[PDB]
Amino acid sequence: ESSFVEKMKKTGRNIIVFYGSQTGTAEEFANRLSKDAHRYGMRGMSADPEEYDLADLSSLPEIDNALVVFCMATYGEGDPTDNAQDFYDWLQETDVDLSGVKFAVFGLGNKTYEHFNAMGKYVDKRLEQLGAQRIFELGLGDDDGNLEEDFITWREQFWLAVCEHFGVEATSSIRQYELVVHTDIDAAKVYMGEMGRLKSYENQKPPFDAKNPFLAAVTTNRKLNQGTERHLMHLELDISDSKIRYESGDHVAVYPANDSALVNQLGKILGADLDVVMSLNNLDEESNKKHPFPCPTSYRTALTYYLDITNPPRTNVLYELAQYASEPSEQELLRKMASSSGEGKELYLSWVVEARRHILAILQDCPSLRPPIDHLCELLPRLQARYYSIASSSKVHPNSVHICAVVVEYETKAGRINKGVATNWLRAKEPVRALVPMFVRKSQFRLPFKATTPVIMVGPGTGVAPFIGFIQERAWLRQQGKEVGETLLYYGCRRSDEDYLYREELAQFHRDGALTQLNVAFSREQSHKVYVQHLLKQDREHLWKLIEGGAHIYVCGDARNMARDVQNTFYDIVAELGAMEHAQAVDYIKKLMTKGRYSLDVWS
Ligand SMILES: Cc1cc2nc3c(=O)[nH]c(=O)nc-3n(C[C@H](O)[C@H](O)[C@H](O)COP(=O)(O)OP(=O)(O)OC[C@H]3O[C@@H](n4cnc5c(N)ncnc54)[C@H](O)[C@@H]3O)c2cc1C
Ligand SMILES: Cc1cc2nc3c(=O)[nH]c(=O)nc-3n(C[C@H](O)[C@H](O)[C@H](O)COP(=O)(O)O)c2cc1C
Ligand SMILES: [Ca+2]
Repeated sequence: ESSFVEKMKKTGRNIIVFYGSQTGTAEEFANRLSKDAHRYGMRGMSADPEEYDLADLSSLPEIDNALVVFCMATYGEGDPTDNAQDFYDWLQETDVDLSGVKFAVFGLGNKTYEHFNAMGKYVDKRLEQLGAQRIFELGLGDDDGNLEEDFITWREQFWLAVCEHFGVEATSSIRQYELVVHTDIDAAKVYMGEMGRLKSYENQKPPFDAKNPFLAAVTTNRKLNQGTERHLMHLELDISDSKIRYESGDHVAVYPANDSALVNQLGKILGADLDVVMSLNNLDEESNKKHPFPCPTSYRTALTYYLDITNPPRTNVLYELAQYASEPSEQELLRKMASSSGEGKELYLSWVVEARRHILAILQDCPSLRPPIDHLCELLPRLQARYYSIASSSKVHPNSVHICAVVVEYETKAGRINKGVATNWLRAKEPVRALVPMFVRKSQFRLPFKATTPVIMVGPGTGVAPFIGFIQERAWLRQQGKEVGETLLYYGCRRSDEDYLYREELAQFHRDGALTQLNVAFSREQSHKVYVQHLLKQDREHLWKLIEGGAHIYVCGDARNMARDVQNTFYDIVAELGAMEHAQAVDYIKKLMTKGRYSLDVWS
């Protein structure tokens, strides 16, 4: 059915929760809200807007007590997720009267970005402009703090508002899927970790994307730093014959595999035979989501390629697990963590989040907790792809995508050693054949259209990644006999003799004349910190001349602190030498952003 309204009528639902999601968080929130409906005598369904036509919103009044909720994540430059693009485009062009429509919006965002929760804000603003009635205030989830707590707090107030407005009242853990063990299946009919189509990893056919990743051979995987302290690496993935295209500035996404050792420990503590092949089937026969991940598959495969077993669990997982803890003290600890406040919340933020306890850690520190592996597989979120800023230029390496990454490994307050999923998996890839499932995601981060336009690149640490590609390209341009403007790199590391990435490559680019200036800040070679913004300030005169002349600024790397400090430094450069007020310099820099002359590729 094309009309979600007709689907709702046919399936007896009065609440529909649409999700704008890229890495599954919004989808999970939408599913959790949909399931909540039953507690109020209502019935809901979650839905991917891309599968429908939101113009059908005007028909919602045909369903009694109809309510629509939107859980929307914001991405690149305050834009909608890919699956919410058509909806976004519709909202911009429509002027339909939505009188009679009742809605609520929960936005997923992160305050370290320039356009915080821009999508949620827009949807909430537009629906009101069109005439719809807001049932509860816009939720502003912030992943820079604790998105989960923002969500359960909003969710609680939301349902209270629903009860008050619709005159309904609140009324044991309900499985969404049922287990079927495939004891006699053909080995060839079993998923072994591929995404989407069965055997798609073995039988590789284009086009390659998120649902059909291209298995690229690792031609190179080399250590970039010295100490055994940290591990920074440079990988080169062969994309020959994939027809995949990219440009410096784009991101490469990879689908990792969890640590075999961690999976084995989970299997043992759960007393489950991980080699058992099974299928989890949706009890709702009318849902397009037939299984929680590719099935049939073994528990080992699911825990290795399909499920997230490392991220500290969200509160609904802990609440559902509580029923399987036989020790009273333990069961109470788990149940309490779903509280939106009080000791339950403090314990969740401290025992789970701050201590970075993953599922095995939780099962180990609550030994009486012994959940059935199949239910656990239904509760855990899907293992997501990780993004890396491509460190190569397609003008120089059209058949290879390079990655510059730092391995994640640290000790927790709970006395454990946590290892980042994608980085440790990538580190273990032996150069030619080791294959990496990947795809390219286009970005707006790009070199200037005119080669003569100067570029100011700021990227300390792994933030230097896209700029290695930028420099390669600018060098290539000069070799093509083209006039290229100044190319400046502001880089930084802790110590020149420990973590100075691409030291020799950058030095050669500078000797060649391709890299006009190589400005490096060594943060730990003095008592006080020396950062890239310190170097930018010292170079204020030249930078202002370039900015005034039309130069493009690029900032890549840490979003929580570096990006903000650097932006503040540029505000000062403009205010001081542009002879304008600080507030005018702020407007100036933000305007450069709208013109594509101040670009960001930051992350946490
Ligand atoms: C658009 C974009 C581009 C990116 N480009 C790059 C790039 O070019 N290079 C690169 O290296 N990375 C890049 N990243 C980060 C990259 O996608 C991964 O998040 C990173 O490699 C870690 O993944 P992982 O699977 O190894 O770690 P995960 O298993 O996902 O674990 C990461 C989490 O571990 C925790 N953590 C890490 N250190 C500590 C500590 N000391 N204490 C407590 N908790 C800690 C944090 O909660 C962190 O979020 C990018 C991210 C985005 C969104
Ligand atoms: C490439 C990228 C860009 C993002 N851009 C923004 C942004 O502009 N504004 C914002 O508030 N949050 C931004 N975020 C944060 C997400 O909106 C937040 O992590 C959300 O929880 C993701 O939901 P999802 O898992 O459903 O896709 C960005 C995240 C990524 C990975
Ligand atoms: Ca200099």
